[PDB]
Amino acid sequence: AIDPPLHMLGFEFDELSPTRITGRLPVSPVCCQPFKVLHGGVSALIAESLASMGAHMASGFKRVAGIQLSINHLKSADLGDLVFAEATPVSTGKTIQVWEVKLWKTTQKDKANKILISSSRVTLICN
Amino acid sequence: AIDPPLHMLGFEFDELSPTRITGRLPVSPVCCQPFKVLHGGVSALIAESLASMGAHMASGFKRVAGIQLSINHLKSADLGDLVFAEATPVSTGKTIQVWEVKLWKTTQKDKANKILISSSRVTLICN
Amino acid sequence: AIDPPLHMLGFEFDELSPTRITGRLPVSPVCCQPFKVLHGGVSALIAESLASMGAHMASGFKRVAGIQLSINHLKSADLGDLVFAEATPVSTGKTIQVWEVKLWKTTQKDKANKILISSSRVTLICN
Amino acid sequence: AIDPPLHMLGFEFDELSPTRITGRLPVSPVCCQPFKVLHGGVSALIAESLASMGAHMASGFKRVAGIQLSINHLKSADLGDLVFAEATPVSTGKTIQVWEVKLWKTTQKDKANKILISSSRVTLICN
Repeated sequence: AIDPPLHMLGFEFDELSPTRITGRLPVSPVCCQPFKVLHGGVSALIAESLASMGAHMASGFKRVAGIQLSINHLKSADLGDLVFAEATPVSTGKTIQVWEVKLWKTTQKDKANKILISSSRVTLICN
Repeated sequence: AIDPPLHMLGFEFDELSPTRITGRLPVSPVCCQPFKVLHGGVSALIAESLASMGAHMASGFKRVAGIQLSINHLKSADLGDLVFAEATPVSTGKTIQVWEVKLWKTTQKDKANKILISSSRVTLICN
Repeated sequence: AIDPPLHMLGFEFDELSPTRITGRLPVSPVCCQPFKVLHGGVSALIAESLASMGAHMASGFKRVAGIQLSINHLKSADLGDLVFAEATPVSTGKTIQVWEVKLWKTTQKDKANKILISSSRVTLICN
Repeated sequence: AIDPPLHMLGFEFDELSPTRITGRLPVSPVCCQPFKVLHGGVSALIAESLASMGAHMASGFKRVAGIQLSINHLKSADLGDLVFAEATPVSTGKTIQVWEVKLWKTTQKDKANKILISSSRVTLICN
C-alpha cells in the first residue's frame, strides 16, 4: 500500500530490481471497463507505477518523474483472467530513462499460454 | 459508478455529450504516488475512461476499445489540490476516433486559476 | 536548406516565432507513400522539425533535443493537395518543452476548407 | 525507390519478410538537423515506412495505413555514422497491426558495436 491505486486493484508484486520489476493482477470487477474486460486505463496505471519504481531503483533512489507514456492495447482481457506485468529498462542515462512495460494474460480455459495484451514505453526524468 | 475504478478513487463525472465529457477528482491519498503528488497512472486512467465514454457516445453506443494512449505529464499536482478533466474529440470517423483529454489543477491557496498538468490523445476503434 | 529534409520535400516556412511556427507543403510525388497519398513519415518529420525550431527559439537559442514524439494520423491527403502545418507550445519550462504540431489539408476541388489530417505532441529537453 | 523520400535520403532496404524488415542509412548531410546529428524526423520517417512495408506484407498485400506513431529518441547519431533499422511485429490481427522499429548506430571509430538510438511503435489499420 505504497502505491495505493495498485493496492486497491489487487496488484501483487513479484520481483523488484533495478533492471526488472514484475507482478500480477487477477482481473477482478474493480479492474474492468463495463463490458467485463480489463480497463485500458488500468494497464496504463500499471505501466506508470512499475516504470517509476524501476527508475527510482536504477537511479540510486533519486527523485524521478514520468513525463510521457505511450501504450498500445493489443488485445482485451476478460473478467477472471490473470494478468502478468514486466517492466524493464530500454535506456538508462543520468537524466532520461525509458522503460518498457509488457502485460500478458492467461485465461481460465488456457492458463499456460501467456498472450501479450499491452505494451508500453514510459519516459522519465531523473532529478 | 459507471467506471468502477475511477469511482473508488473519488472521481466525479460532470458533463456527458457527444463532443465533451468532463469531471473532477480531489487529489486525496488514494490517488497519490508516494511523494504526495497525484499518480501519473491515475491521470492515464482518467484519460482512457473519459475518451472511451466520449467515443461510446459519439458512435451511437457501439462497442469501442482504446487501442493507443499517449500522455504528456506537464506539471505535478499535490495532495489537497483539485483536478478537472475534459475530453473532446479530435477526429471522429466510423472506425477510428481520436479524443484529447486535458487535466488541470487548482490548489487550496489559488482556486480561481486552472493550471494545465497533463494532456493526452487516445485512439479508439469503434464497432 | 538548414533543415535539408524539409527543403528536399518542398516545405515552405511562413511564420517563425517563439510561440508559433507555420508553413506549407504541396503534396508532391516525393511526399507520397505508394498509394499517391502523403507519407505518414513525412507528417512526423514535419512535426519534429517545427517543434525543434520552436523550442530553440523559446529557449533563448540554447541546445534542444526531441526525446519523444507521438503522432496521430487522422485522415489521408492526396497527391496534389496542399498541406498546412502549425506548431505551438503546449508547455514551456526550463528543462522540458512540449509542442503541438497540427497539419491540415486543402484539395484541388475544395481549397477553402482546411481539414485536419494529423496531430502531434513533441517532447523536448532543453539543455 | 519503393519509398521515394527514403530513397532520396540514402536509405537502403535489406530484408523483407512478414516478420522482419531491415535496412541501413549512412548519416550524410541531407539526413542531419543542423548540429550535424541525424534528424529525429528522419528516424520517424524510417519507422513509419518500414512498419508500413511490414504490415502490407504481413496482411497479404491489403491496403494499410499508419494511424499512430510513438517514437523515443534515446541517443543521437553523428554525421558519418551508419544507422541500421529493424521492424518486427508486436501484434498482428486482421484489422490492427502494431510494429516495433529499432534504430542502432555504428561509428567510424567503432564499427562492431551497434548502439541503440531510437525505438518506435507504429499502429496501423489494415484493409
